[PDB]
Amino acid sequence: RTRVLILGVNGFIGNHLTERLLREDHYEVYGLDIGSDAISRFLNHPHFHFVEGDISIHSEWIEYHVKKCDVVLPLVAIATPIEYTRNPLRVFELDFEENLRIIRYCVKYRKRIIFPSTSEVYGMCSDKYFDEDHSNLIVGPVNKPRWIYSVSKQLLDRVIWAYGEKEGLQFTLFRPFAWMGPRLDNLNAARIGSSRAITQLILNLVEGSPIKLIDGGKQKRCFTDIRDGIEALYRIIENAGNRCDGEIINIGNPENEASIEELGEMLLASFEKHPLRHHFPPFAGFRVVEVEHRKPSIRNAHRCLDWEPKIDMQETIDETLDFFLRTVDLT
Repeated sequence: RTRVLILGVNGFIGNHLTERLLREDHYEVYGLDIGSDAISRFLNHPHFHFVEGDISIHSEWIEYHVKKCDVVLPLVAIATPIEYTRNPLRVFELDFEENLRIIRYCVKYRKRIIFPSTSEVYGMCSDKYFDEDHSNLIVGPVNKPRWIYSVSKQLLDRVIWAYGEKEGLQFTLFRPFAWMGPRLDNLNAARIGSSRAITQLILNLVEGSPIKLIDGGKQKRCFTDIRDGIEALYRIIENAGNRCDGEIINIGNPENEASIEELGEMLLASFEKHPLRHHFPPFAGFRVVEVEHRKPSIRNAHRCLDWEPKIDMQETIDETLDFFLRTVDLT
């Protein structure tokens, strides 16, 4: 059966993908991370194997598991916007340099790599819907250091493309658009997964801090239920008819567009109607402080995966906030 190597498994994507792969009885999951508290349920599973590892510290030990497995998913990256400008060099060394090693491990041993690109790769693209194959990528001048993350992830996509064009590297690049659901990542976790903006809103509700609406909270974002997201990711792993080879696939729900303002009001509404609301501080209000599109084209997901998002916003909003409130440490 197929050996799947998940680097950075102790988190949002690693938990949901491991559960999906383990449901089918033809996958061997090798989850690599420095901890396992977020995937404690799978350690006893006969087809899950935890690997102690850190892609910054380990080289030989990561190379061995790339050769040992069949498909690799490198999910380790600092994907939190405040860190792009605060620690730009650490963001660059981890997200780019360390992952380039794993990429090159995959071409060396002729393994298939399913690499998480970012939706920030489109930047300030003028298209209403972001096309993986046609949309232009627009960023600001280099004196605006916010873009160091978007430009770094883009160069990694191009280097993967070059290895596929020139060294026969089998790859699929997927770009998640605001994934949310049970088991969100930590706000400062160096694991690619849950939409950092929406978990910050829920943290505002849980902690009793106001919801900061940067310049109005009008910039809109298209969020996706992890049930819909992990389903498309699982089908990329399946690679039916090899239709995903060399492809770039957005994985988002373009019918779930909402501004940061509308997100807060939506989460707040579900917040008040929740049975556990009394355990949390009163709502602190919306504060105005000092990229606006981010709608994905999902034709590539239609073509390569026969995938269409099915869950409705209200279901996704209620379930993400519900799971959060019951698993919050009150003591």
